[PDB]
Amino acid sequence: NIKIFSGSSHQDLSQKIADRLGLELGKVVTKKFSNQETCVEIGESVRGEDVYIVQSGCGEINDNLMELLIMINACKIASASRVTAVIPCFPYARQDKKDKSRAPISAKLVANMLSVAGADHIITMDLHASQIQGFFDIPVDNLYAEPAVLKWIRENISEWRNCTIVSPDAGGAKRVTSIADRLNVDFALIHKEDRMVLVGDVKDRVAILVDDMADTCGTICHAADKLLSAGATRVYAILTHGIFSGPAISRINNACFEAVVVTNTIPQEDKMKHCSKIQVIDISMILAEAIRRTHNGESVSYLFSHVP
Amino acid sequence: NIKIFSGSSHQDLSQKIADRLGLELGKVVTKKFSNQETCVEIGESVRGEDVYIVQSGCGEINDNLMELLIMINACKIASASRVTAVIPCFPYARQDKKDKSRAPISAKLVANMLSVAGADHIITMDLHASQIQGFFDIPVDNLYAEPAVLKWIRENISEWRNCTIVSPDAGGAKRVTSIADRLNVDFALIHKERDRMVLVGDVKDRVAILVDDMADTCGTICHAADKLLSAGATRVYAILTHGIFSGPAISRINNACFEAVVVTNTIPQEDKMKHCSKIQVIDISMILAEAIRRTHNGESVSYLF
Amino acid sequence: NIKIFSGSSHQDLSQKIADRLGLELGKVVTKKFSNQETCVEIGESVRGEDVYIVQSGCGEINDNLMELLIMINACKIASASRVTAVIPCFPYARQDKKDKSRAPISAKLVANMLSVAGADHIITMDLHASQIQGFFDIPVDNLYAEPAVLKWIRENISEWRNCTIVSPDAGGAKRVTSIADRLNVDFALIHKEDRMVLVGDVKDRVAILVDDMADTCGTICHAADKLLSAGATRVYAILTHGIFSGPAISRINNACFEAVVVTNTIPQEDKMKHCSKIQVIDISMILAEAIRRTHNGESVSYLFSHVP
Amino acid sequence: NIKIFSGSSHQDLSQKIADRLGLELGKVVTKKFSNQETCVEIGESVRGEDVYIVQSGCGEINDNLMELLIMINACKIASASRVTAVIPCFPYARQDKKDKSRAPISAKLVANMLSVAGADHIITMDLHASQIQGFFDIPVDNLYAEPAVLKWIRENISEWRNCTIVSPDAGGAKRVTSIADRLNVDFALIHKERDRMVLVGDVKDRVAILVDDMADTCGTICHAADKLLSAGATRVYAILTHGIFSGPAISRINNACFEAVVVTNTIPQEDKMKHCSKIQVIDISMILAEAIRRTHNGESVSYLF
Amino acid sequence: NIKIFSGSSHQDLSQKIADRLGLELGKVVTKKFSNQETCVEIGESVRGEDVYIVQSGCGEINDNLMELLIMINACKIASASRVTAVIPCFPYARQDKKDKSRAPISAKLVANMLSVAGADHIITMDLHASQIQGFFDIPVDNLYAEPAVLKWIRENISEWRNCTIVSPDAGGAKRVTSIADRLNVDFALIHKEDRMVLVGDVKDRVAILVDDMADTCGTICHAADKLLSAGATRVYAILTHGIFSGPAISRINNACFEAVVVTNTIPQEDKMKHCSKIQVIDISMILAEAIRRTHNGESVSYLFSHVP
Amino acid sequence: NIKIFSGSSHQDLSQKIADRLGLELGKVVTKKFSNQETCVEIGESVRGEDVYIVQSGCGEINDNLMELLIMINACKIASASRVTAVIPCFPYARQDKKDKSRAPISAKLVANMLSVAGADHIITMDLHASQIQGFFDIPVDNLYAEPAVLKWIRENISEWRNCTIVSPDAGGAKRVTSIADRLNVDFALIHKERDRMVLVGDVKDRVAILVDDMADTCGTICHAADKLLSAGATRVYAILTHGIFSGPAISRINNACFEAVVVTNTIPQEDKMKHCSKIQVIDISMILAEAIRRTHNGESVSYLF
Repeated sequence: NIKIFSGSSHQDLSQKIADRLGLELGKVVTKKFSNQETCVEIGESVRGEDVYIVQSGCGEINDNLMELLIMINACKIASASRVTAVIPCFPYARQDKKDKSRAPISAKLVANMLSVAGADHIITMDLHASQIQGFFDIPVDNLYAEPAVLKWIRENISEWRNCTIVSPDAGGAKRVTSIADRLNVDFALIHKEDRMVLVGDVKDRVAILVDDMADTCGTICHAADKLLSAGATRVYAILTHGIFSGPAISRINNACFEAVVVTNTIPQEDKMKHCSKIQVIDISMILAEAIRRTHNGESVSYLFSHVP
Repeated sequence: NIKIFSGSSHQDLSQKIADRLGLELGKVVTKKFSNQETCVEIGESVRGEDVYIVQSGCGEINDNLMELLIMINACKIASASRVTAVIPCFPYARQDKKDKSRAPISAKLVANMLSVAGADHIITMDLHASQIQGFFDIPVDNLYAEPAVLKWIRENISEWRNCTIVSPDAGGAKRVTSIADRLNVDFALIHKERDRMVLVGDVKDRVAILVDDMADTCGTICHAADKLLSAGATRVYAILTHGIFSGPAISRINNACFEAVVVTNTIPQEDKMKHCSKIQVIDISMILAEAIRRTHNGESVSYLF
Repeated sequence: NIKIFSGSSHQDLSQKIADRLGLELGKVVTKKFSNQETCVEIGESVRGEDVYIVQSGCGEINDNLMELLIMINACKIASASRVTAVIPCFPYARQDKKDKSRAPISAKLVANMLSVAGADHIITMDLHASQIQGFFDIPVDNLYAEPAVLKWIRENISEWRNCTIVSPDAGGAKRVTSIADRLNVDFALIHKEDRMVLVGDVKDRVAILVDDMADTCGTICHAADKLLSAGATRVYAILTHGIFSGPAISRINNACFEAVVVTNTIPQEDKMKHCSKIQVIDISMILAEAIRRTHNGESVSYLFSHVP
Repeated sequence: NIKIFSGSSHQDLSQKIADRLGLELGKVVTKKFSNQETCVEIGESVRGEDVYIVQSGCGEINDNLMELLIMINACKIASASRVTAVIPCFPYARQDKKDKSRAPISAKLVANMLSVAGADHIITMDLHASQIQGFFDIPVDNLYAEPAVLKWIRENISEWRNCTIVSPDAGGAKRVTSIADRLNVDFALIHKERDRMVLVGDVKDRVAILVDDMADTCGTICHAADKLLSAGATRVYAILTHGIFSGPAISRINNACFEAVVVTNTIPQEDKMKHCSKIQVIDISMILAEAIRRTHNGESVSYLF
Repeated sequence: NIKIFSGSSHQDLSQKIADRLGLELGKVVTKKFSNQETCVEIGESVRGEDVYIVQSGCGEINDNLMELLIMINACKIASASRVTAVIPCFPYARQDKKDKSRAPISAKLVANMLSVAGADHIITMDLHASQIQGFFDIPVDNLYAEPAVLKWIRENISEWRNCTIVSPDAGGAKRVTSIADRLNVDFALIHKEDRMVLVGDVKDRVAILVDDMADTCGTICHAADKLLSAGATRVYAILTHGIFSGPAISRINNACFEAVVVTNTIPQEDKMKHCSKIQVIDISMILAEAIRRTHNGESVSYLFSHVP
Repeated sequence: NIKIFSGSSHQDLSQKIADRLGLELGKVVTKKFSNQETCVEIGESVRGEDVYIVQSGCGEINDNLMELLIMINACKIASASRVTAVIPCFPYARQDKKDKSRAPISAKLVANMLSVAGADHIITMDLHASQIQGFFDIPVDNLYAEPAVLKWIRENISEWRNCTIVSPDAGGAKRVTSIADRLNVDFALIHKERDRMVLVGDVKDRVAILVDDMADTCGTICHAADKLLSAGATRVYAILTHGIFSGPAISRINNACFEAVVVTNTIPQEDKMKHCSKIQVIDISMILAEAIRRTHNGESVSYLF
């Protein structure tokens, strides 16, 4: 009685997941107006069924978020037994603190919206800040791409046993030290003051910039120069979420990266056509597995240190 | 004590409102990220103030709604005393029932999002359906453009004394009969066979005034006009409180036989009017300004009805 | 594990439903005081069971509503797995807007009361206004009597292919056009200003007044005269909810109706004894079916265009 | 700023309260539909006001509760600043526990209905059980008639100095011992074998004063009186704060040997007193008026205890 | 899919329950800081499982309450299907009214805390005041020790058919009359004014002081003297909850009780070592049974008048 | 209108705050039952007042939290106008994420308990993580000790102009770089191999200032100091905003090479300082007093940041 639906026309990721579960994506009649006012219609009964809605990758974040909330609403009032929002890349995740300003904690607002819309459970990957799980009261499964990253590293970087994992900023210290300790290698950190300061040993070593996401890439691009100027043999950047908006693709093609690796939490096909340094790690099996485990009441923690 | 902020670049309506109240719009820094991720930042203290946020009138409904929600939230966690959302045109108002389908009741979702965002009060105009008020637990003041529309009809159509108020569809019956009744004239309604349109009511040799709460692509209201002409209507006018003139609208009305198309200021019309001469806008900023002033001073708002 | 209970002594409708489900109504010890203070006692365990409570027809709306809420409360604190309020005719449904006055939206208050009492699901028929579903957050199944009305029409009115469906008021335009389009006949509308205005073709045709409910019947009675004065061959009135209070039965016996048809969402037996123009459409099978579908997680939409 | 409205035709208590506060009762149109469907309509603006709704005292508990709820809701969506429900006699207060059965905790249901209706504060008198206060999350002020009862006992029973306060049943023990203690006298309690009544305590050759929070049919309090006589009670009085004298009550007390039956103004007694001479009512309107005035002015209400 | 966990190191009662259910207590990694800041870690998946958490007996009520809430929180966000708080002796139960003072109704606060923590159901024994069930909205099963007390009485007191059940205070009138009527014996009540007044017949009879709990025991000890001074042959005290704090054990050893009986809702082993008048009624089977019934959706009312 | 109450016997901080505001602490009777069952009783009326409850600083975190919750609840059901919890050190702040385990997010539990207890506003200092603010729906003002720490560094360390701010672990990076940046100096971070500690950053021949939001047993900060010395640090200082010096802390710092250990007044330090000479406390009562005064008067609190 499992039912999986896709956000928009970006069946992409959602279709891979459905395939891995031996299912077809459920039918959804969609109509979009001038004003981008989204009207959705669930094309099949979900009464008494375990529903999973996978968010699109359309690019327009507000349209995608509303579409998601609207679909959650529709399934809930259509008597679904349970509705789970599968959100690979959590919207407004970066806006999770006030940081000495009269700003909104939009990530909390989003969590509240998902809650009132009718979400009973959230499945996501690499929340920008683990504390975001505390923005909900409903259970959240925060999947890590770490296992998949450690594996990609050991298989694609010959010098991995002597590389350095580097955080592009101060906040990612924990993330990198965790990966460095697992691989038993060094770590380093970059801190932007407009000037970057690097601490840690990278000389004559392969440097691997690791972060949860990359958007305009101004930061990772500048970190790469800094790393090379410090004596790094070559530089890689591995982000789980590849937003790559604005001049990102332009900055990547010009940067000194050996390669830029990201998962497919966000559609990457079009970006790859204009950027060859980009390589993608498919995380559909991890999302597919978490969904199947959630449905069967089986252990999902198994995926935090294991590549299905 | 009172503070008024505006959403998006849209400030025409917002500025009109602040002026009428003798105030300047609150300062707010708005940076739109990559994927249009909305970033807002209240530029001044609202601690303990009676805050009013006037919704943007900038086409993209989802960006507008998110910015409004984010602004409400920022003010609330900034210890504002009270936050009122002033929403001339309630987003997703049309999606207010299932209509025999597994559809969302999006207008209730929106009501819930505004509530959890921290809105203490809502001020809107001509809700697509009065019942939408019940979608909230917080107070909602639903202002009407009817008085102004009535007044415009009497002062612009010489034959209004014996005109016919026509509803573009079955659902607008209550709206047109309310107006026809106030003016003491005939009403008629059109329905698309479920397609061919059918007309019930007397419009032969008399001015036909199409009335509807809103019109987007204007395909419905335009086709209704033809029917009205074929039915022997002298001239056909069209009055919409919310003019969401998108897509083919801008041209459809020109190519249409409308003697004129009247809409309110609830949504920015300057851009359109340029490419459309027969459009006339009724300014409702004064009505909204008065509602805010009364809401703040605890004065009666019903009088504006 | 389905359990069905009846509101009060009006086992009537609730017993037909239980019979159709092959069940007996659950035991309920009831005690009513002077002040009509209702004390209820569930006479059997409902722990872990799917409960359905059918509202009475006692006539005293406030007593019935409280009794319903009290029973919902009792089952919920008695650990029922789920409690569904089966409310054929929704209380205070007409009070669903302010309509330019400082009035209560009692229909919303009622929905909130049902929610805090512990209702997890609502099953009702022909809500006065579809928007009422939005007064709840829990799922609502709003059954239509339309299929049963269209069927009664085709079977009891010879001239149905040439009749006119008429709305007694402005608000019922949608309802009638929907029925007219399905039958492929005309529609007409009556609007009261103290004077009625009729628009639409009814001359030399059978006119069928269709509405969701009839109370004092002053309106439908006056609409019938109006229709005949306009050249209608004869007039019928089909309401799903037959309140028939005050001088209704007197006004019906004197009116020019060929017949007045209503469903049994409200007990009609006593009214029929004093009014022979009244005929009843039994909707117990529709309620019974919706309940069985809800329980089995099967499609209830099937009943929106199909007579079980 | 302060506004007082009354429920149902009952206005005796409501009018007494408004008078003591130097106010007139708010205007409210009340049309009772067919099946007694309650229709209410606030006749004036309450926007930003401190509204107090005094419950009806008109027998039908469910109609009364619905009218009270509907009134609270109307005021709340009318932007009232605050809504306090003044409920002398809390409906369904007796149904406040399961008592080893699959029964409703109706008093908690009622508390929840009042809350979701929008009540911000409750003012009541002698809750059947103090714990009922915990059924709300909003503030509840539970006034007591004890001081007034005490005062009436001392000024009406010459032998009060050595009288016995008796509880009609096991559950009223705490209530009677509290009074007996204040007056410095004996207490006794009666219990129906679960039936024959048993009496524990000394009442022989002394006035017996039956005390109970409420009495409906008076079958319990009347039988208790006989027992008290058989036990050698000089004379037997009966003091109830809530006199819901329904059914056989009106006559049972007459035919009873009560030297008198004292009740408060929490429920309309004029009608009954007519057919019953030995009934005496303690007016509590002043107590309620003072609670409202203090609630509004932020003054101490506990002093009234 | 039933999972039972214990509050703290006091596996005691919780282990007996688990044994009776044929289960082992679930694994829980616990770490306690200086400040008694409790950090818990569920050592096994509870995803999709029916969870029961039994509160400790550690003695420090606030530490136990927090630990309980924290464990409820952990299981809820760990996706448990349902979480039930099994609380033998409800915390702050006595603080359930204002009683003419500006005091907190802590029992209500506790119920709210248990609710927001994530409790879906409460199982407890002899709530100080039945009204406490109304402090929650989630279902509460309030088990009675009465059946076990009536049984202990008939089996350990030869003169039980001619004894007197006595309430140590005014509030316990109902409790005792209920037990007296079941046994068909007399009842009596004690009321403290600093002076106790007794009403009821105890002369030449065995007096049994019955109450829900005993703490410092100053009250029951003074009631015993009073009873003997009134002509009682001997005195027993049966409390369901034996807090026995402060000088309780000292006051019991000196008092004139034939014996003081309590259930094991609270660990009694250490207290027994210093007090031989104390005897314990094991109520683990009742808690075990209520849990098994709750899980299987079977009747728990069966335990209100029956000793499993 | 404003009332300030204190929790537990702790009143040092509370008294300092009331003094700065020209007020006396509200009266509250506190009886601790048997199993430490917390019993509180507001000794005066708070009806309609702006109540502020300053958390106890008495070691036992669970007793303190319960007393705070019980006090909030008592005031709320006593009709207080508004209840603000002033919590210098947010309990369970460290338990704010699952960290890849089936662990509680205790800090969110606490936030929820405070909310349901009736807290309308929270005032705290240096939340272990800014995100904790999002655990509430009610407003939270997170004050910072940074300005005061900065000021203390400049006025007590002669070599501060070229000192190195060091973080005891990976998680404190953002905190130290923020300070190092304000002072225009170097930062360094230490990490325990997951064990041996690693150090990244330049501390050779220069004063090392260990900065952390809090320190309990001081095992982490003490070991970090050794490392710093071995790395060639001139002298090593330690600055903690919350000094929960429990267990071995009191001695570990003495035996440590700290040139000094600076902590704020958020937790009682008098007792400890006695057995530790190198401890210096920065008083933050003025910062809290100002936050309360501004919160009450609707004045800007952000200025204190």
